[PDB]
Amino acid sequence: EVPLPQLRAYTVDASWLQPMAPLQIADHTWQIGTEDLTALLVQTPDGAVLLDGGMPQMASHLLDNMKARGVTPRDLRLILLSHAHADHAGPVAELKRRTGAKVAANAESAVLLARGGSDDLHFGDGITYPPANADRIVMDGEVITVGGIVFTAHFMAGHTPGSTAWTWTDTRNGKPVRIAYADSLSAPGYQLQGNPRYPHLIEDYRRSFATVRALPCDVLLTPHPGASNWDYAAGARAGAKALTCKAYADAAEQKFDGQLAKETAG
Amino acid sequence: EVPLPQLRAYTVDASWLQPMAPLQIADHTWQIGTEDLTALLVQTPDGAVLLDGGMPQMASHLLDNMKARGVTPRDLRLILLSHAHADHAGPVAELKRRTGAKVAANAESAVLLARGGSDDLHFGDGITYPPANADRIVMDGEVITVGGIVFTAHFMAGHTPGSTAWTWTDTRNGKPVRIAYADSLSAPGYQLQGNPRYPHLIEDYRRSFATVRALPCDVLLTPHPGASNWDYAAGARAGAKALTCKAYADAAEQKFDGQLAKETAG
Amino acid sequence: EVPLPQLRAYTVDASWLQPMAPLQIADHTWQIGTEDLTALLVQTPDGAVLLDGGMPQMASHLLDNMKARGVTPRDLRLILLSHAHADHAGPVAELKRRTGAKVAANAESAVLLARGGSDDLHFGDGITYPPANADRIVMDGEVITVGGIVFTAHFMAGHTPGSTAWTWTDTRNGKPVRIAYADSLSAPGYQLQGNPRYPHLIEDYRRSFATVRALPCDVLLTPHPGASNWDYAAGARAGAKALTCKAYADAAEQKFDGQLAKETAG
Amino acid sequence: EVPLPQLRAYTVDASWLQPMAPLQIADHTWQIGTEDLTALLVQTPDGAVLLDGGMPQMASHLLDNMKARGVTPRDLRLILLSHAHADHAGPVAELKRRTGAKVAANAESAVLLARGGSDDLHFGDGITYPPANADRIVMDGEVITVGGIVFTAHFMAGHTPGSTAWTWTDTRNGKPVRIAYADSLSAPGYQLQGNPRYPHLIEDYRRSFATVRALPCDVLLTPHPGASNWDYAAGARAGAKALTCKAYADAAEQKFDGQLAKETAG
Ligand SMILES: CO[C@@](NC(=O)CSCC#N)(C(=O)O)[C@@H]1N=C(C(=O)O)[C@@H](CSc2nnnn2C)CS1
Ligand SMILES: CO[C@@](NC(=O)CSCC#N)(C(=O)O)[C@@H]1N=C(C(=O)O)[C@@H](CSc2nnnn2C)CS1
Ligand SMILES: CO[C@@](NC(=O)CSCC#N)(C(=O)O)[C@@H]1N=C(C(=O)O)[C@@H](CSc2nnnn2C)CS1
Ligand SMILES: CO[C@@](NC(=O)CSCC#N)(C(=O)O)[C@@H]1N=C(C(=O)O)[C@@H](CSc2nnnn2C)CS1
Ligand SMILES: [Zn+2]
Ligand SMILES: [Zn+2]
Ligand SMILES: [Zn+2]
Ligand SMILES: [Zn+2]
Ligand SMILES: [Zn+2]
Ligand SMILES: [Zn+2]
Ligand SMILES: [Zn+2]
Ligand SMILES: [Zn+2]
Repeated sequence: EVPLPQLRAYTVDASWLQPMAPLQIADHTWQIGTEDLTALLVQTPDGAVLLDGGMPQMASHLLDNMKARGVTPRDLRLILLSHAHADHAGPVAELKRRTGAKVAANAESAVLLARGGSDDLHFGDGITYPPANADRIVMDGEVITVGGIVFTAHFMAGHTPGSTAWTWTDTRNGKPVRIAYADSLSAPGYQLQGNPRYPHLIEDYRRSFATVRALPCDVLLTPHPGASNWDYAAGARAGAKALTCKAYADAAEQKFDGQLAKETAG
Repeated sequence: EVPLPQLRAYTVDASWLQPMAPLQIADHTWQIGTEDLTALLVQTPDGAVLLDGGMPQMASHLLDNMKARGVTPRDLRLILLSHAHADHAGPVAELKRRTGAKVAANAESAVLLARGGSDDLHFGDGITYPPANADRIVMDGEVITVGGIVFTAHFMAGHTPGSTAWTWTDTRNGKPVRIAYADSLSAPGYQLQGNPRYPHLIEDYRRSFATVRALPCDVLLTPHPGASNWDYAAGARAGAKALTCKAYADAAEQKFDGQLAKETAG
Repeated sequence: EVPLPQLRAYTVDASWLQPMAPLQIADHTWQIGTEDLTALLVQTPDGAVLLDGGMPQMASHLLDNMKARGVTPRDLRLILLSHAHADHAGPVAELKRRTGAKVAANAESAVLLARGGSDDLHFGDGITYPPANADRIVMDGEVITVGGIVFTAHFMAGHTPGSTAWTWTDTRNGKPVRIAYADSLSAPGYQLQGNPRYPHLIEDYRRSFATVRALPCDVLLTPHPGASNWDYAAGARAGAKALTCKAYADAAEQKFDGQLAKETAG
Repeated sequence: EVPLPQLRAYTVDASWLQPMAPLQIADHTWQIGTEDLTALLVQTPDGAVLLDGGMPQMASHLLDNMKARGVTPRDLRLILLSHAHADHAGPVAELKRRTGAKVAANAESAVLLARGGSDDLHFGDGITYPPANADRIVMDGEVITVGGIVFTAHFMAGHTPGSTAWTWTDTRNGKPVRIAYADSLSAPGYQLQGNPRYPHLIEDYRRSFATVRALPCDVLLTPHPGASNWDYAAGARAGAKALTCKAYADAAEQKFDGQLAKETAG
């Protein structure tokens, strides 16, 4: 008669998978992912930090761009994550196997990473990826220092329970630049009200808008560059139109309020 | 010359290890631990729930008291935890091996349980116990239902990041009784201010006092019975002097404020 | 220019995904999977055992067939595995979430199951599935007893390092029937000689042929029924043409020797 | 009346905990543990390898001896283990937190390490230590290369299921030296015959004696130095009386046969 359906692969827009050469953000900070997925390399005298890796199939491209920057596999020391979905943490397990890198994450992100994104609060098993273990668990406001660059975790639960903004200070043209890598604030197809798997979802999103609003934020970057109006294909103008953290938070909250109203009507 | 020190066992007051027979709290709820450590058995037509197990060496005693109540190993379905320290989650791994029980916990408690209490934010490796895996991760406010008894999680971070109050409604003399099993609110020898492993420790404790204050709470129980003025050795009067949740929260906050002042002076 | 390739789903022949009603093998043993993937239910007075679950998307079908047999989710006590590939262990994580079941497996199978089949010795990350944790680790020759049916593990490394045959005695028409659920002995596209990830692959396969040859084996079943000449769609004749364990082992060894010769020539 | 017993710490002979300065074994290989527990440092131009760490409380001493050798925490790349008992893998979790090191182990050792030595086949929970995760799973005969030194795994199951000998070639006075770090072959207080948790224990020990007998073995070292007649406190003569691998295997087999006979009589 009728067989069960075949497994469906997690397929994405081509631009999410379009390799790009490294794009400099500040003196030690580079976008080394694809056109439409952020993966940030921070290079220090004492090794390199990667914030996000994009999709699972991006591991070799990331290692190629690291080599182009002078970062060998042994030199990658630390992987940080915005959140542990397949399109941002996808290649972490493979990167750990192929480099010296260790993962630092909060408890929520660590348990989602360790089950490869399975049993997602909203997506079920529809978006899984190879599982990986965290080497260090971080708390809200905790700092990690690599080669003198100080990364601070700012929890901003909502998109996932473990969603995190990472902030650090780099330099540009001599001057300090406070960089904020703020996580997604979207709720794509989520049940927002009365969700039994996430009862305080709305309150957490509201607190997260306030957290993002208040980040030290000379330059905002986001896991999906379009969310902060970056255009990685635009070269010297890639960041010209970027939002402030305040504008990103306001836009996300306005969208969220509309979704709440639509959910009530639906 | 001088050898490194021997490992030091986690030793406790004798009363913490003094077995007691089951003590009834409500129609389906029993204290089945020791004189000075709580372990709550909730018996339903569809299996039993255990909230905490005490110290690691209490597993066989717990199974004996379950058998006395008519609960076989296959009948124990669910283990819930206040927090994942050795004196409350100690026997969980062994209980999982010897019973049908699965563990539900929040992400913070799950990651501490999975490392057996090692790398504790405050105690280091001084209080370790056999590690166990959680089978279900719960979110704040999430409910779990067993045989018609509904358990609600209320996160109250502080004593550990994953500290949780569990509430449920049982009956007594016909009438509903709202039971609150509130976690510890102590901070024993903790560095409270400017703690790099727990930067928002103080704000979390303050929020947790407010959470405990507001619990549905006809009867308060705590992992250390003395914290809520229970005397499990006092028979029919065991709960006569028990605090309200409001009084427990107020007392813990007053103690906390004194500790803050002492830390500033020290 | 050219984006990285999209993730490719693990797609299989339709017959592997074709639901079937329960097919009785012996008094307490039933095939409850699909036409072309084995999933064995063994029903005892003290709960049920599942050996394999097939593909990830088979969980609900398995639970439906269990209900048809009188097995509720709380009644499923134990999941055993032939090997931890996606087409045999696929739905284990979901089954653990939805039932009382605990998993027993050897160390090799447990570590592959815990990474969801990622970093496979031969397939890489091409065939991943939701990860699950084992509750009990078994050694070679160890027995597990459920409701009086005794399951014995016989390690038969090769197809995976953790490949296992499970044997038990059921009854039929009054008489004992020694059932052997022998794992796959295939090496599909494997590098057999000088494989750096599996240096003793050939010796392990040779020992495994001998193990299978010697199993107590009135009735042979295999994870892919065609490997032992079962036809689950053939009703009362489903097992009529089934191989002996000796014939299955001999056929697998002859195929293996041919593959070795082809590899040398290639 | 009578409380349950206090937890008992894993206490050991003082010499096991007696720090020693680094003792050179070959051009790049050093004993950096204690008088009576081996911990081998292998220094390469591309980072350092540690084989075993001894007891849990030895982590800081090991890091001190590494610094004395010119090995900083970032320079430690790889930890290998003989077997995952507390007196040999004790400090691995802490070393991973404090260094760049990743752990490679076989599946059996990895699952025992991940439960901190709890639920030991023979010792139960009597000898637990902080759990750690393996970063790479190795198969029998697999090689790992660091800075041009090639380490080969030789499984020798018995003392634990995952017991491993590691062999590598260093140099001395110009000439190659084949070093064999063979695991324990003891069975202290073990039930050898008919052990339900280890049914093939005897056959595995017999095979392991043969494996050890056949190792490439110009210099034998063992986790307990006394087992191979090393005296780490004897300076230039520390290794003068060391056994061959053949003599170590023969002595262990003779002791094993005596224990079997005593078990039959007991
Ligand atoms: C798991 O990944 C996501 N789901 C999918 O891929 C397919 S299912 C939902 C849909 N539809 C998710 O988490 O929902 C992506 N990640 C999001 C994020 O915010 O991280 C959103 C990005 S919206 C955006 N903002 N700027 N550009 N784009 C494209 C949705 S897409
Ligand atoms: C890991 O266990 C604890 N530490 C120790 O055992 C020894 S070290 C700290 C000291 N000293 C811990 O967590 O600090 C205990 N658990 C506490 C709790 O609140 O859970 C406190 C209970 S104070 C109390 N209230 N009523 N009765 N008692 C005795 C301290 S004792
Ligand atoms: C991960 O799953 C397997 N690979 C794939 O699905 C696609 S890639 C290899 C190819 N091609 C695998 O392990 O190789 C399957 N499982 C096998 C087994 O023996 O378990 C073999 C079964 S051959 C057979 N014997 N009777 N019927 N069939 C169909 C191959 S198919
Ligand atoms: C977990 O650790 C062991 N047990 C204990 O510590 C206390 S209980 C058993 C007793 N008694 C174990 O595994 O049994 C040690 N490790 C052994 C090994 O072979 O690894 C043996 C070493 S005998 C030796 N050979 N040369 N010197 N020594 C002292 C026994 S001692
Ligand atoms: Zn996402
Ligand atoms: Zn996304
Ligand atoms: Zn505590
Ligand atoms: Zn306590
Ligand atoms: Zn397979
Ligand atoms: Zn298969
Ligand atoms: Zn040992
Ligand atoms: Zn030892």
